[PDB]
Amino acid sequence: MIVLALDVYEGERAIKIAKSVKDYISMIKVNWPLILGSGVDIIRRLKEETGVEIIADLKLADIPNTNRLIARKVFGAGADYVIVHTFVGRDSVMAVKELGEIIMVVEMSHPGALEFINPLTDRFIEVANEIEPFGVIAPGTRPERIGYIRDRLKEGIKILAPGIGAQGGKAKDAVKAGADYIIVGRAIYNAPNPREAAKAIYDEIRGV
Amino acid sequence: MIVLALDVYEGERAIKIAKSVKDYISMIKVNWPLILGSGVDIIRRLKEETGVEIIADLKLADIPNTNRLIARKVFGAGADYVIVHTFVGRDSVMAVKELGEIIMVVEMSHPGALEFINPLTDRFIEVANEIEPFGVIAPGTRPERIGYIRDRLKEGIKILAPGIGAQGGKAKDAVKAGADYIIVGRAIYNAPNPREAAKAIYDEIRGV
Ligand SMILES: O=c1ccn([C@@H]2O[C@H](COP(=O)(O)O)[C@@H](O)[C@H]2O)c(=O)[nH]1
Ligand SMILES: O=c1ccn([C@@H]2O[C@H](COP(=O)(O)O)[C@@H](O)[C@H]2O)c(=O)[nH]1
Repeated sequence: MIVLALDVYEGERAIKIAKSVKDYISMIKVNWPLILGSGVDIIRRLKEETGVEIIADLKLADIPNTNRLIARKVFGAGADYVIVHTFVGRDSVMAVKELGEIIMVVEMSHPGALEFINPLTDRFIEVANEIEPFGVIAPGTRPERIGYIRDRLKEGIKILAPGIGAQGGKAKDAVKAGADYIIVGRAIYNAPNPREAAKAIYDEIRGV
Repeated sequence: MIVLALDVYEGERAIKIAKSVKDYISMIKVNWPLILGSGVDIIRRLKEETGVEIIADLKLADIPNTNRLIARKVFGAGADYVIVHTFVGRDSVMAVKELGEIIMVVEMSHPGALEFINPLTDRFIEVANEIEPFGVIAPGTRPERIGYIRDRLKEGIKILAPGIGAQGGKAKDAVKAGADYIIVGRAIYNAPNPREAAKAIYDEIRGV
């Protein structure tokens, strides 16, 4: 269930960390920091070095034409999934979905998410239900909201929850609430021993 | 003042276009397509080749920590301004502003913008007024909305309007409505003669 969020700038550093924790993860999530620091080709290299699927957390939020230009390049680089915002509207979301599997942001994990996003959660779930993306982003920092979303989201849609570890969210609470994937970044990549850190979360989720 | 939206993947091609239309533009806007295609260093290259200010249209929309990590690399690469979304919250906006000048999205130009963004325009204007970014994004496709925003937006904040040309917006109307800058991409870079296309729009806005 663990999704490693590799938010370091250095590509070889990312590959080293990924290889050391590969045994305990399900997927790797890359964001702009690593792409900016190593080039988009880092996606293909991570997949070849680890054998796991790659999620490109781009938080796409532009007009349809630009979302298309971006997504085609990133899916072309090997991304298995692309995360897109829902607030920019249906047309921008579809421009990306036409190119590959997507994950729609429903509710974010940080404090600022309560200002405009959280108040529209119901509406976003409605859009996700009609579009039917591979999954949606729910707040690992607010497990009660993960349940809220799960209860209203079509069964076939998965829930991925970031905000575990550094942001304060507990892996066990998120899984119990209905998260299918547990996104973990700093708690693993900033740990003195990333493998030991990943194993601890892996054990927590197994309930041992 | 024309801002060139250089949304092509190829760096040498982008530099050629920029140099050919320099006489008629005031700034160059780089988005993810060019950054992905040529690397973030393309920003430094464009500035060295044209001597014009560069806007990094990243539409940042992540949590505070990640927004900082991204802005660090982009401002570090020479970006004079970074575009960030307001929807994600004030904390995410300030994480970027603490590192350099920003432009906040208030209302977008595509059809999808009417679903969630447009209904919250009043609130977004309020946030922009409190943060005081260099400028905000207003819809070149909806001139009447540009004037609406300008009247309620703090005097010192500039308005940049994309959606001119390809999307149907008219440059004269946007400027007349209160846009300080009009962003133009395809109408220029998709043109057989980029310089001629830029000059035509330049003459269109002369004498507002
Ligand atoms: O609502 C969201 C959406 C995305 N992310 C991303 O998930 C990862 C969380 O990393 P960390 O807080 O475990 O270090 C980062 O890439 C962050 O940008 C969040 O944290 N919260
Ligand atoms: O509300 C917005 C915000 C940003 N952009 C950006 O402005 C440029 C418009 O290019 P074009 O329609 O002139 O080709 C592109 O980079 C697009 O991503 C918009 O078009 N509308």
